[PDB]
Amino acid sequence: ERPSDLVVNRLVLFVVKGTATSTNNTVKPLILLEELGVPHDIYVVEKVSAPWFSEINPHKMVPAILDRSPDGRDTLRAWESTSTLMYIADAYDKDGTFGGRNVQERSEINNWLTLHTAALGPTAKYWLYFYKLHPEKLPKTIEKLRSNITVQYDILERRLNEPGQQYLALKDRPTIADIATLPFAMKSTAELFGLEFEKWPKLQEWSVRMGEREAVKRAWQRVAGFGHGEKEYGMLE
Amino acid sequence: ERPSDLVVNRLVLFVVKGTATSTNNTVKPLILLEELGVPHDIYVVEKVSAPWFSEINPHKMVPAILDRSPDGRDTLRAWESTSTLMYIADAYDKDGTFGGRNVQERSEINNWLTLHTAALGPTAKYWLYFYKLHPEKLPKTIEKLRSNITVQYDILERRLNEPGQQYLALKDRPTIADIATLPFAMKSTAELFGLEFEKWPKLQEWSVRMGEREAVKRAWQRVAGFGHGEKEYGML
Repeated sequence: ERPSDLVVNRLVLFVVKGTATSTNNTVKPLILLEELGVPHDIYVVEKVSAPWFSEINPHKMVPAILDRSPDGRDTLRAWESTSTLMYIADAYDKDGTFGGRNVQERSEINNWLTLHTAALGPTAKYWLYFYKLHPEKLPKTIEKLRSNITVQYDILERRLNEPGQQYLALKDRPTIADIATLPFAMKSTAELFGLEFEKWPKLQEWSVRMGEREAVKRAWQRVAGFGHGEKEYGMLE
Repeated sequence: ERPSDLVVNRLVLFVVKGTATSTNNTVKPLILLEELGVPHDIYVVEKVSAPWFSEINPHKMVPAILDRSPDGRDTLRAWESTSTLMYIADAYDKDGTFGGRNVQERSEINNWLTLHTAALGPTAKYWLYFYKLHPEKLPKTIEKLRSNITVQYDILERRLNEPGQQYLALKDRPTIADIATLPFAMKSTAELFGLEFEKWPKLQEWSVRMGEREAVKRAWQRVAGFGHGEKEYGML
């Protein structure tokens, strides 16, 4: 039972109204879409609890993607921020600029992408849940999760102090690993966790380097603005 | 400083001595290796805190993989159980039996693989940490993680209640998504969580369906035997 304005004529990225807390995952696919210049629409979901949405993403969160298959026979879906980067890379990164060009590049890209998807990503998600969203305060839990984030930063800092290692996965250029990691390893997010981001210098330098890319800047401007235009919810134009 | 017996002639899988609790992630790549018939060696790591091992996996955990590059010039590494599954698929699953043959198959495979990697996987790990390993016991934290596990089992159950959906990602066959999920979605794990696995019948039927496969049974039998043979540690 789909809304009237939801049509998949191309890649549709499902987001929510842009706030300080809401954009950290939805920006990831948006960065890669801007990097490759993939033609896409933005659907701002009013309620992720709406039954029509759980059909797209059964976990009932954003970002989510609908896009018709290469042959046009079926409608593809991608949900979980890591899964949306992997789909966009697969479908639109022809030369593997962000997805990797051979087995050697992909081995590292998947190591560092997966590290974020399994460690920093969920730890930071659980930190924020118990910090704000949980009905009671559990500071012993919150302290241990904060302590685990410093161990993730330690591992990222270690990697970026290896010779000529400008980016997490590859030495030469950024990848879906770097895009997936950035929003949980930059000064604004470090300050939210109550950490001094200066304690991991090569990680901070890397965060600034990624931040100065135009595709990242554009993604940050756009994701903040979604649902503050005259049309608040639904497909945007 | 590398150990003497650590030579990379083929794919080397890093494991620890088999117990009930130290095999749930190392079995994942071992299942895929058995499925595809990939030539490999087993290196039983005595201590994952060893400096030489953190040069392979900086997370200081098993499973990890060292392999030769396809050209044979260099040495690759794969760490985290999900990345080991992606590497093995990338390098050896050329026809895409478990990795997916087209964008559409890989869209759903990566969806259900990542759901495990991002949700049930970390949730289960954090439940187990606070439940056993944490110095103090935090019941409200333990109860909330267990509650999130039940929500994950709900999502898996719903998907397996869809018409003809015999496996999580694809209707027709099991993929790396199914392998990554199986160890955290079977009765023994449900028993451990304190849950009646009979509550999710379609998920239970799936767990049995996966458990019956030859490669899954060989993998479980091997991962329980590692470091209980003639050689306790190092290359077998």
